[PDB]
Amino acid sequence: SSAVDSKQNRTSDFDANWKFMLSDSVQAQDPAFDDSAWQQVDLPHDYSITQKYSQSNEAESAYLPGGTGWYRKSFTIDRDLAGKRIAINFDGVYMNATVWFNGVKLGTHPYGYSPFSFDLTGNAKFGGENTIVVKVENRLPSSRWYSGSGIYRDVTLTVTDGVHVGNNGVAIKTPSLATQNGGNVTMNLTTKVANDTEAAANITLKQTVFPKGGKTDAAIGTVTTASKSIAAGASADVTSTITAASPKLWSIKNPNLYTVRTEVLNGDTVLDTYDTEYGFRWTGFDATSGFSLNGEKVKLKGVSMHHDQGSLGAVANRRAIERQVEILQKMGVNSIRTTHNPAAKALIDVCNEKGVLVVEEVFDMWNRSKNGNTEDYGKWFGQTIAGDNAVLGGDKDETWAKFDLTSTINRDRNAPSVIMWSLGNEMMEGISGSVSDFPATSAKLVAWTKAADSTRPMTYGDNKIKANWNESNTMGDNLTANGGVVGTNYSDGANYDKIRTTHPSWAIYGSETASAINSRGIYNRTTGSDKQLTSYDNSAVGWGAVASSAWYDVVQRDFVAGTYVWTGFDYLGEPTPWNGTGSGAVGSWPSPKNSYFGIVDTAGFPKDTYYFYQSQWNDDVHTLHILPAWNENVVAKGSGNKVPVVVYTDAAKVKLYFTPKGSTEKRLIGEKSFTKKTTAAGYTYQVYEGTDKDSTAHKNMYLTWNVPWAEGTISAEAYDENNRLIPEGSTEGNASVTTTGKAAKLKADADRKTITADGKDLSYIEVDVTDANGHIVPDAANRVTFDVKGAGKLVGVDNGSSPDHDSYQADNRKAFSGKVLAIVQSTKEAGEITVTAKADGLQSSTVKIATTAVP
Amino acid sequence: SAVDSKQNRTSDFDANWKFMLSDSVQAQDPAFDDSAWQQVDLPHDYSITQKYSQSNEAESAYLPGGTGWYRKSFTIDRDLAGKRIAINFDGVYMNATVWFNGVKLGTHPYGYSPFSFDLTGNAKFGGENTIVVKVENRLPSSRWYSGSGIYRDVTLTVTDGVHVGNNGVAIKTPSLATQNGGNVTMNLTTKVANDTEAAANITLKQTVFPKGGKTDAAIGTVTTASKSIAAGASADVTSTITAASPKLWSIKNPNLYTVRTEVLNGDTVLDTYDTEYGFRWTGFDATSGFSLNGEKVKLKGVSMHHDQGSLGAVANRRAIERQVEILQKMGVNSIRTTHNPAAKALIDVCNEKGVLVVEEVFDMWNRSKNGNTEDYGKWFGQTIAGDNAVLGGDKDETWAKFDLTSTINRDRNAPSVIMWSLGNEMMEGISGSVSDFPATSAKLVAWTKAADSTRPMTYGDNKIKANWNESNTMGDNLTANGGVVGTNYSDGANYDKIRTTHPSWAIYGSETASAINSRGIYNRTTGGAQSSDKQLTSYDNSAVGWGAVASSAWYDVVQRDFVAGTYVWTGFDYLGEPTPWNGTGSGAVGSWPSPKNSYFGIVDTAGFPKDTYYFYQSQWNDDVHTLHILPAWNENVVAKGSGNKVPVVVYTDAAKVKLYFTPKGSTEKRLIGEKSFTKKTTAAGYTYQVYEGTDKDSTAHKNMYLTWNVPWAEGTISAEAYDENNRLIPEGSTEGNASVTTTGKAAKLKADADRKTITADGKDLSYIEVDVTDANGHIVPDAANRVTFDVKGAGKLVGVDNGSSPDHDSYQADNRKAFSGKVLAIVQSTKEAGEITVTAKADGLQSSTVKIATTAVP
Ligand SMILES: [Mg+2]
Ligand SMILES: [Mg+2]
Ligand SMILES: [Mg+2]
Ligand SMILES: [Mg+2]
Ligand code: NA
Ligand code: NI
Repeated sequence: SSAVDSKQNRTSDFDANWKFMLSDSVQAQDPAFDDSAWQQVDLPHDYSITQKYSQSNEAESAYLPGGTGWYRKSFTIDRDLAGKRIAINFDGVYMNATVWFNGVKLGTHPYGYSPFSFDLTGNAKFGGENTIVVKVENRLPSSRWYSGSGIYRDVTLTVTDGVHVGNNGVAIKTPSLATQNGGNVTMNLTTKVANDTEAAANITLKQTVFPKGGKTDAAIGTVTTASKSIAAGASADVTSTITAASPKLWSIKNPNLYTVRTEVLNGDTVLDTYDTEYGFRWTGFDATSGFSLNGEKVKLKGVSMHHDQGSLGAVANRRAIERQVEILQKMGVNSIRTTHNPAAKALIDVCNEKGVLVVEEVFDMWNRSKNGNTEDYGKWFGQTIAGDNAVLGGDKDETWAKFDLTSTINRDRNAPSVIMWSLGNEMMEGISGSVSDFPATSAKLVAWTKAADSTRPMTYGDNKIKANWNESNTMGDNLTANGGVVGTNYSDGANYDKIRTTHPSWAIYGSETASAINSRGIYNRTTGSDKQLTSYDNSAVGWGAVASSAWYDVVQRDFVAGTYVWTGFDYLGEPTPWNGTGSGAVGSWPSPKNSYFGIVDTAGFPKDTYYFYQSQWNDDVHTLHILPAWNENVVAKGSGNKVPVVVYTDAAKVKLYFTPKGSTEKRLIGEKSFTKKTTAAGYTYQVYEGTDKDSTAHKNMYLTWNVPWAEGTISAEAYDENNRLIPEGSTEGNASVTTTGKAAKLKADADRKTITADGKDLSYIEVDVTDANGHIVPDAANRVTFDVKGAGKLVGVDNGSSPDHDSYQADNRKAFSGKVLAIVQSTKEAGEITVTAKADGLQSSTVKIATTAVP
Repeated sequence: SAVDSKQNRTSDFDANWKFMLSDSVQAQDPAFDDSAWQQVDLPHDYSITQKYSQSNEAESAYLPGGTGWYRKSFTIDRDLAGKRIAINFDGVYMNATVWFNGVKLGTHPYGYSPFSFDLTGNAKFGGENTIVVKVENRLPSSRWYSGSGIYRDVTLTVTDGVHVGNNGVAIKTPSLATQNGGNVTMNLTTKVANDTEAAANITLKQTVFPKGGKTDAAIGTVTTASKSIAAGASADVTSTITAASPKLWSIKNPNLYTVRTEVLNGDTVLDTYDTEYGFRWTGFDATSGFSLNGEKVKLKGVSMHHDQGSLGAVANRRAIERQVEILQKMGVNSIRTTHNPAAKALIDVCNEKGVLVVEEVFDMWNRSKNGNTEDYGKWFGQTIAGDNAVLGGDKDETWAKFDLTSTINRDRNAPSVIMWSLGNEMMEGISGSVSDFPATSAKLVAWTKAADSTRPMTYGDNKIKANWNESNTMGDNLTANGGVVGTNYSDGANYDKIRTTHPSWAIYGSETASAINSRGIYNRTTGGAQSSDKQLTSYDNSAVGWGAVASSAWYDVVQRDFVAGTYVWTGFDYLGEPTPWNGTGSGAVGSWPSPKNSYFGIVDTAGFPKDTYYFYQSQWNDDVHTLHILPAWNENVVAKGSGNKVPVVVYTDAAKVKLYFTPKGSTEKRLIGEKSFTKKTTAAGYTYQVYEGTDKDSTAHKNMYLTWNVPWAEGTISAEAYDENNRLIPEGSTEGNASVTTTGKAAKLKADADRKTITADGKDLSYIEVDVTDANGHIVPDAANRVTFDVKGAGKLVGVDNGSSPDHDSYQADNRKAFSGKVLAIVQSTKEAGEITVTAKADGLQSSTVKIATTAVP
């Protein structure tokens, strides 16, 4: 805003027109402070991503500095809001925020990932100039991965009448849904109503359930409560029951959403209108056969995902986040674990609308700091909250851990995508001292979660289960006794079996799996020189497993509910095997600064293993993908100059061919068929059982041929169980690879060629480097320069390469393995964006993006 | 890429080239590494793919030129061995240098005339050969968009050592007018060369037969007496064919003949050479004008620049042929190739289509124009170097004579070509005295009369109307030599004085009108105010200060038997010269993006006609009827004068028009008005119509059409046409919009391909017009929706266009805004037969899909 007045929506965007300064000496909380030389910024904003890399920082957190940042916004509150209540909401600030309003200190908030709020009412100047100030102190080292710094999530203002529904004030339960499904469904609601006026109110609620977007004419249930007197200055929980007439279920394939609207009446008139989003669905976890959704067995085909958005840094841009989910859905992913901290609300929103199941994790460490990170949340978890700290969002009577956990649950309690609360990750890993206190701390978190929300199972991800620690056994039983689910980090097949034998009562899953480490487009070796790693699936960390192995072990076992592979997307920091937990660079500078863990790189460009997962997980598409790229200077030659050719596919049978350079005739190289296996619960998977099968069982989840090198084309044909061809139009992946010429042309394409002109929406522009005939040159690293004209601007450039230290805010970047990305953002005026990609000696490429005015 | 006998005597050499843009590289060596260079098929324009820049000139569309290198490596078989080889260029713009296998063959300045190089002397038989062309379009070189590079076809000629010379056959029929119907005498002259090491005893067997074309249907043959021609020498062999009753080449029946020359040495045939011909004669009388084959004909002509719109300067045969087809439908029967030799392809189409061509060779002479220090003005008078082995025309004087005779040599037998034009406004936009021009003029005239005697020479002079002494002197020299004087931009009053003070001259409007209009713009009826949307009215009330509106320039010509005809500037819009936002130096005009193609065109660059097209159709095409109404009838596009009355204009050739109105929501039409034309007849017997009612316009020429002032209201304005006997003229025999209706909002695209089956040769095109219409199919008059094209199958997208001048969007993109409801995609076939699928899409609108068949070469 620049001015706040009636009638903005009850909750309105407050992202625009802030001023920013990086200084650990300035004191700028006074409204009369001169900030004329400060940067003007729109939020969300990350001030680590704009600073330089430095060897004096830590590899763990991408060698980037944190620091003390100040944010100021001056805005008018019109006289017409005089008797209204005003609050400011932060979906996240990393970290150690301090908030002032018109010179008065309101309070503080340590945790960089939980949402919080401040009432502004008591200090507001109605009919005047106002100044809100936020001091942020990301004092390093505070993180095991790249955190970023600043107000990296959206900010809103909430304006209401004196009588109003409390912050996150509606809870909905449907405890008999499974039985009532298709008929009248009982909704039990509880609504906190606050009377912040100087007279008693006679309150009735009018609550309505209707399809999202969506008018009240199409409601499927309503209720009006009996009159309840709420005294001046008091609040009350108001229980109500809605009978919902045959609601449509929220499922992965059809994620139906409803709006649940609460109108607060006092006397005869409506004073407040509160909406919350809801979906009808139920889940189950069973010790013997795993997970179910709405009464149907479902395998949790999941990824772990850190919060950052690549070249954008920590900024929680809704489209950036929506794009990640889309790319993951294409892989066959149906679930995300928010490692290791609450997600942005934007992710929750996207998963509600797209039909993705979320395991929302709240904490990494508990009351013991990890990896030498003396300023991490470990230092805060068990501290108390000062009585004059006015911060709002959760329970304030015990510790920060209770506040941040209940604050997170309060925000997302009605979101259908969220299926479990995860309370910790590897709590006893990388810390110092006794772990004798960890069972009691766990039981305490479990009790708080149960009392906050009875509708979902709680969990955690624990890596000492495989080591059989007593503390872990005790903690596991405690989860179970409270209807929770036990997540084991990095167990193999044999350990899954041991847990199941040793603990028959536990419902279990793979809460962190694989940790395969690969670069994109790397073929001149097949096993784990140039600060890159093979793209073949034969490279994992010592405690981890390659992708085929971690899946093979899960797919055979109905009692292992699912897997959350580490990770879906590469993220900034933890550049294992070049990681470092203290100060200083690893290997020669520039050192790898982002992860190798991801199936998809930071730019959103899939690595080869993407198509293995797709062949395993996506039953809505077929897959046929060949590696390696077929250029002499990128392949690996084994015995007899034979190259390992790998095919990932969900087909029943594959024929492999070769075409010589300059020929139009292909000859047959090989032919292989899979075997269908079926588990007791009815899950099916495919394995190769021919007599030339690999000696390692899991590698038979895919196909390998040893092919002599020669210039030309390797191509594949796919057949179903009835020996009918599976045509190219129905199949994803590279069904052929060919020897390319030298780089000659750029080829750009935008993912969405029409976007919203709201100063927020993004268009992602992939640029390929190709030869004269359009084949992507596999090792091309040509420097590409973007020229953006019209109603938008370049906000990022990326190539996903870990050792690339070039600025993400530059207008140019080297391609890596033939690809480079540019990200363009709209303005607040409708128009058109023209983007030209250029490289020396190559043909240029132009895309055209239209931007449309907000309805 | 290899040349094997018996591939045709002349074969298409367009495929498999390599190109790089660089003024630094030196790539004339066969060893030079091509591997990173772009791969291109000719013809090719490398200006059109570059970006617009305010650093360039408005005149030439704000596009750059630069240095382009072309490389082709190929193998010469032993299947040949000992034969003569030559490479032929129809055009390279400009300043070309040629190496072969490393040896510099020579250079050629002019970007518009054809040329050749013998490759025999430096060839590698049985081995590998590398031809290299360097192109240097140093800007500023042109008053309009030229393009750069090898923008016309390239061929190889492979012959025996004893062979007909290049363009080696000249045909004359001096007594055709008398002999017509009977035996017609053909006087031939053939250059025969003996590039062997021994003498040869030669006879010629020449045969004339109908095009396509067996010799069993010949109408004349001759065998010459044995001539001895020595080794290393050539001899002009005259001969005579007696043609038995040849069918004439005329506009309605353009009969074409193949004249085949066999060269015999001893018993056998050593070389066989063909040239296209047509039997026809013309006259220019100072009193009654022009005639073809004894019959008076009025030259209804347009000026046409070389480029093909979104394709740039590329002389694609189908793009060329489509232009002519569109002009023919307008009733045009003659084209002036302004201001430079045409592509041979354009001479081929007119030969076949029955269009009269005036082939102009030069713009400026030996004085450069418009600050264009690198135009042909600096080369015109230069001499040709002794070691410059470039072939085509005479080399003993200047480039002026070389390019002039090279053009005459290529097309001396073309039946379509009626005149040679030797310049255009030679004294305009130059510095210094003009004292020297009457001499330069007389020299060019002498060069032409000596080169080809069968055609009159001419030029286009804009200083006659200003009565310059030098123009009088030059016109007299024209006349003395059997010439015809073309005057640029004379009106009725000035045509008459010319006729009075110079009674011996035969004259015509060499350049006329220069009306300036956008396609589909109606919210103002004049260019009387200064525009603000970078467009101009579609009403014919807009022309440059030296020019005239279309009805006025035609009114003046039709009334005067002594003005043989007109060549309207222009038939089609072209890139560059974007008057009245033109600029002759560097920098942009008005706010950027600045207008970058012309407004002069009757038809826009995409081939969509402007409204005035149907005015000309009503004046010119006697094979169709015309009934056309403007404006479009939406409230936000019309212009309201007094009383909220909109000027409605009807262009028609009918005798009588009834004008109606139908209120929105009704099916009942009411009569608004009714008007009838009067027929007029000149001394020579030409007829035209003018309105002489009591409510006629006070300006006479505006009465060649009909106007009504009509109050605005939602609904449909429609028209009925009647002949002189009061019998209705049905819609099925009439062209134009005979109704206009208030549309709804844009709802759907309607796509259509002009040809639904094209040739799979990698050259042929299908033109896909897309209209933005409402739910009921009416074109929304101001629709500017961005349309995106998905091309799949045996073809590819090569251009997109909307004809809008200030639109700078790349012509190579797969999308473009429509302009005034219309947009077009050009698609090209591949060399494999198949099916092309093209889907047009736009946000919020229904899509439209067409399928194009492509069929193999037989
Ligand atoms: Mg992202
Ligand atoms: Mg599948
Ligand atoms: Mg100039
Ligand atoms: Mg007619
Ligand atoms: Na992998
Ligand atoms: Ni550390």
